[PDB]
Amino acid sequence: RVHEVIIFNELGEICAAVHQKPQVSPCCNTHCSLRNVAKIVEQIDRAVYSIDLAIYTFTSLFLADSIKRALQRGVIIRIISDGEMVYSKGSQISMLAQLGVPVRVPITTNLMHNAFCIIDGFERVEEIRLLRKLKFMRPCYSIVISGSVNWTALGLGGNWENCIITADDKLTATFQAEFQRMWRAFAKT
Amino acid sequence: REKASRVHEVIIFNELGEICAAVHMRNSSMGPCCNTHCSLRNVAKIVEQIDRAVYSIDLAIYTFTSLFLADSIKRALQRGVIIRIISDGEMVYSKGSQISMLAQLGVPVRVPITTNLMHNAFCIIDGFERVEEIRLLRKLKFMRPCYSIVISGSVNWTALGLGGNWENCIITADDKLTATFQAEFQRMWRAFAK
Ligand SMILES: [Zn+2]
Ligand SMILES: [Zn+2]
Repeated sequence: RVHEVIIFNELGEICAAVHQKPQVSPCCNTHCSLRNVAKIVEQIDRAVYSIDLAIYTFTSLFLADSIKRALQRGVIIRIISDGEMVYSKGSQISMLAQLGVPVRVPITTNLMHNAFCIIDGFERVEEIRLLRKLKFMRPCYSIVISGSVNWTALGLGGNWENCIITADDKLTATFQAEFQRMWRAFAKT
Repeated sequence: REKASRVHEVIIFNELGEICAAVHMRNSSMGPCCNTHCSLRNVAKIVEQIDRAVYSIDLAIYTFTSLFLADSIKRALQRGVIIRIISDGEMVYSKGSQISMLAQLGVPVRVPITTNLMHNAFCIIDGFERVEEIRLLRKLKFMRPCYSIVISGSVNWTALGLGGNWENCIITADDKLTATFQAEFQRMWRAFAK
C-alpha cells in the first residue's frame, strides 16, 4: 500500500513552464509541488466512508474542492480546527460548514498545531457501519496524511513543508483515536 | 522481529498532557502515572532517541526554544556526535531561541536565503547515508553498530509540550522514511546559506 513522504521545497516551481483540479502534466522535477498536491488530493478522492480532518489553517482551494467532491459521494466528513484560525480570512471551513460539515474547536486558547487527516480510519468506519445499520461495507482501508502545520496549504507560499501519507495500521490507528478523543472533548461551532 | 521491535509510534501532545502534574509531585516528594497523554513521558521518549545517537543528528527545525532539548544535544556533542542544524531564517534570532548557544559550541547552522517559512520539523538520528558519509570522510573502515531513527511532526514538537499546545511527532526507525528525510536534509544543507 501507500507509505510515502511528500516534500515541498524551494524547487517546487522550477517546472512551472510545462504546466477536478489539479491535472498535472508530466515533468522531470522530482520536487514538483503540483505533483505533491495531486498525490494528496488523490487520497481524498479515494475516500469512501469517512474523512476526519484535524487542521490548523485550511486555505487551500484544491483541498476544499476535493473535500467537496467527497461529500457528494456520501463520505462523512468531520473537521477539527484551531480556534483562532477557524473562521479567519481565507479559511475554507465556513464554506464547508455551509454544506453540513460539522466543526469542533478547542476550548483552550492554545495553538492547535496537529494537522492530520484520517481517511476511512478503521475505528471510524466500523462506527459508521453500526450507526448506518449495516453488516457489509464496500472495500476500503485506512490512510493518514500527517506533517508540517501548513501541508494543508497545498504548496501555497512555496515554503518548506511536509506530510507523510501512510496506510500503516498503527499510525492510522493512533491518529484516528486522538481525533475521536478530541471530537468528544472539544466545543462545537 | 528484533527490527520490528524498534521504535515506531506517534507521540501526541494535547491538553491532557499535564493532568498528572500533582501525581508526579507527590511521587517526587517520595509518596509513574496513569496518564496515557503524559507530557513528561512524551519528552522522555523523544529525548531517549537523542541519547541513543552514535554518530549523527541532523536537525531541520523551524523553532528551537527548548532548553531541555538543547541540553540533550549538548550531551550528544560531548559524546562525539556530529550535530547539524537547518533553521528558519527569521526564527533563528527570536526570543528563547537556542541556536546561538549551540552554534557557539560549534554546531554548524544553516538557514535558507529567502524569508519563506522553514516549517520542516524533523530530526534524523544516525541516518544511514549520513553515517556512511561521516565514515568515508574520516577515512574509517567501519563504524560502531547503529540504526536510523527519524523524529518528525508538527511545527513545534520541539517545544516539548511546553506551552500545552497540540503538537505531534512520529518517531520511527522505518528504513524508507528515515532515508527519505535524511536525503532532503542533505539536499537543503547543500542548497542553503550560513
Ligand atoms: Zn512539475
Ligand atoms: Zn504523567
